[PDB]
Amino acid sequence: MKEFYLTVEQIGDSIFERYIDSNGRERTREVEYKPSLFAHCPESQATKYFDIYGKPCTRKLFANMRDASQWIKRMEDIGLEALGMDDFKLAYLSDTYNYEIKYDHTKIRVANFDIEVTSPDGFPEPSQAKHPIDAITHYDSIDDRFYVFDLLNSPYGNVEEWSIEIAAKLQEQGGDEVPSEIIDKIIYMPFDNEKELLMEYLNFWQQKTPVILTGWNVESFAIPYVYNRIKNIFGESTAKRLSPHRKTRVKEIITLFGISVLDYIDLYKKFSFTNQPSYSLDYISEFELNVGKLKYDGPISKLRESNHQRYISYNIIAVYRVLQIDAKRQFINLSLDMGYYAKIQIQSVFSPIKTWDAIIFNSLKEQNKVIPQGRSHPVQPYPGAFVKEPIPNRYKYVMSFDLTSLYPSIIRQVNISPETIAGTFKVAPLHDYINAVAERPSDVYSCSPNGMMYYKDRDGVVPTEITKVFNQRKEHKGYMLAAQRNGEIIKEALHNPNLSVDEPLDVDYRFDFSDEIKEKIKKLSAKSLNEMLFRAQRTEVAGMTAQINRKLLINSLYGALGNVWFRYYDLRNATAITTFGQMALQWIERKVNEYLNEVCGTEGEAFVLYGDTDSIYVSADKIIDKVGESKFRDTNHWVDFLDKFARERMEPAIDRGFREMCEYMNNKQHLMFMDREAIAGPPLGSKGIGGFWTGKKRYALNVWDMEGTRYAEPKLKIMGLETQKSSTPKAVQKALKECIRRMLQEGEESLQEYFKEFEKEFRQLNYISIASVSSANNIAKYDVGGFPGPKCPFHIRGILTYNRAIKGNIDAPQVVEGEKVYVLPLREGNPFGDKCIAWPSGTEITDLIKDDVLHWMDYTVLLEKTFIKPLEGFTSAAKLDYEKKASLFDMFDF
DNA sequence: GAATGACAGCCGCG
DNA sequence: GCGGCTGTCATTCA
Repeated sequence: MKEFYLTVEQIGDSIFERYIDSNGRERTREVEYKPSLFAHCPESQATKYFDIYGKPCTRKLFANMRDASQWIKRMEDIGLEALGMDDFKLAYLSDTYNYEIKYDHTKIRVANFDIEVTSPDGFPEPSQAKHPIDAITHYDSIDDRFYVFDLLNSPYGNVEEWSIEIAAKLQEQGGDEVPSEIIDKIIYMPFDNEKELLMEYLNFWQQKTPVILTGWNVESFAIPYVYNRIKNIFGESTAKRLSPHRKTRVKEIITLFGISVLDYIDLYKKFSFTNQPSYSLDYISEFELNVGKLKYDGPISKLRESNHQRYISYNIIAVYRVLQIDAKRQFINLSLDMGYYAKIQIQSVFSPIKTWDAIIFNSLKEQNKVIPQGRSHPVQPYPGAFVKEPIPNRYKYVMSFDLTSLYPSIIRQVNISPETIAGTFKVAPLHDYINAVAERPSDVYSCSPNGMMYYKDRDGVVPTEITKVFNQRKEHKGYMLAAQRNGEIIKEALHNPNLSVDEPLDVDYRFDFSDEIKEKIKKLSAKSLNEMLFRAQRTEVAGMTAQINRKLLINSLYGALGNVWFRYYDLRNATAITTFGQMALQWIERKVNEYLNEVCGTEGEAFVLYGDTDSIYVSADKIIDKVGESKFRDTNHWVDFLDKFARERMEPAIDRGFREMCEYMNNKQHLMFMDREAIAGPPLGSKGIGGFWTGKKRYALNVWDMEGTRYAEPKLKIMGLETQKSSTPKAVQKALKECIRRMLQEGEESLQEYFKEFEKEFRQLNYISIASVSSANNIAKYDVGGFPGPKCPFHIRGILTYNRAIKGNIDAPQVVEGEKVYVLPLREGNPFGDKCIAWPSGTEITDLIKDDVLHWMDYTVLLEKTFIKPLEGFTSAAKLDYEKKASLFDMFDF
């Protein structure tokens, strides 16, 4: 196999690398890497090297990396650009591995681990690591085993060994229900004391040092803990054995040289794009697997004594959940994939600046071009996306259209790049350009409304670099589109397979099956066809990953581009992009309004009701009324109608218009393409209103079709309203949705009935479902002797009413800083001395105050403030009454 | 970023 | 008091 790297570090004048060699065994080597950098030279000096601007550069090969850095400092001290890749690990990686790297994930040691630390006095700070580590479950992907380290004796308890038979049993039998698919993979190791345990762990770690270290929150707790604990008990010298190169750096995040840490909690917050209200392994675990972490009774701090059997099983299942999630989401793989693509240390996968730099670097390197020295830049804010102010109201029929990959496309269309800047032009006001009344900026260069002018005669580095990715995206998606076709020509080729013992043919499922190997296949045994589709899958699976990676770079490029720490950052350019986009969305709004006014005979009617960055929402009321609502059989009939109107009437007008704008700004290439996204309206023959907007980023639509796919039942698309906020009490968060559903699909009368009913039934709801949820920060900065200080928030003042109601109690759950807290208003004259009273979330109020809380809680204020207030918000905008007998005059200002 | 809403707290008011 | 506002927090949505 072709060698590939595992980790790379720069220690002094040496590069330390862990890699898989020719035979496939893990190795480490120290290399006195000699980097090259470049300085500008005169035209005379012949040379193959040039900077992105064409100017000639001379290669300077150094004796070692320190001289390289030293030189970069003198160049700065003089005032002359020091060109070249300053991050030598990157250069070293680009040098040692210049060829697409094909990696064997079965040879990379990927470790997931979690520890347990019985602490009776509050969360155990990793920096103190003041308590014993009573358990460690460390799963190793290479051995595919769960190595468990159980501490038997601790200042907090001596316990029996953990039982595996018991762990295997069911809940009802007293077992811990550890899945049978890992039950034989566990390796238990109990110890007499923490020292014997840590030293054995430290040893195990040396015999199986991780390459990829993951787990839930390992970078913020597990690692810093184990590190500090070992450091405090044995020497710091010993705690360093945790690094294969014996080196560590304390940022409290311990960085271990020679290891890549992809905290799974961060890999989730990155590549899942599913903003969740909580990031606890339990919450996220239920979400992805419909099963959470093991359940136990009492407080964790007392679980090791009370039930050490469940304690150890809990630690094993915790590590196992993460593995399951990743078995689904595949993020570690995605990370490996992307890291080797750009030739960077896997952890850099988290950095777009770092990722793109390395990609553009290796590309320009292949052309003997040298990259610019990254200059320092003031962080200066510039304009961003355009968002229209919607007229608050109900909207019966709406169709939205989305510009595809807007920002990367604008980069390509205008050809925006640092080295393709060609000048500027007098900038007229942005509206003038939106209406084509401003003077054509230039008929020589490709322009942008902010005043920049780019060359059209050359391919900018950024544009070229982003286009390859777009192409590769298309390419791979192409491959795995065939892995599909070829999927059926093998899936049904097994429903009626002859009985001829043979072997699976040799075809490239990336490319559609030919006839020579299309029917020659639908006549093989059964032992082959079932393998025929094993290759069809693996292939397809491969496609998805590359295609997903490509999509992630494309969408992150602008991120890097707008960042002042990016090598190609340029305020002028960052602004060319966003302003251009700003013009695009409004110009096309102008066209859509014009086209629809003509094909409707109306005059100056505002069809586009809303736009946000790359989206426009068009009202279709008129288009529907042209055909007369009555002439439609069912709901599905008009949904079909609008779909066609869009595809054969609107989209062509759109392209035609965008096509005009391209010529107007003299752009290198027309890449502004729109897609019809949603189609919403109320159920035909119903009193439903279909949709409404209360303001920017705040709306709800009853959608029937999204990008072509027709739903069985309409799906509510709600953006920004309280139903989407986690601070809203469960019961309310679901009644508000029911209110919106009744409004869009059923109408005012339906809504009013639910409302009345909900009020009538509010007090019968469980006090936790109707409690607000909030996170407490600066909980101390606002209290003075247990009381609310100056500018003290509502949830925080609340916490202090809880504190001054349980002060002097250790069996009562404490409100820590950061974590979420339920909040509730109390009637005046309550024993707690204040308006609100919070307490930790996910828990029930301590029974020592509970009965009085359930008593004094101000249902009225609660209802009004969390339910009625926000609904009134929705109903006002939708011109609806959630209560019969309401006055029309209320909607007027004085 | 471009934006929104819950709340605190300081006006200006016979 | 309370509309008008300004600043602090808490949470979403491109």
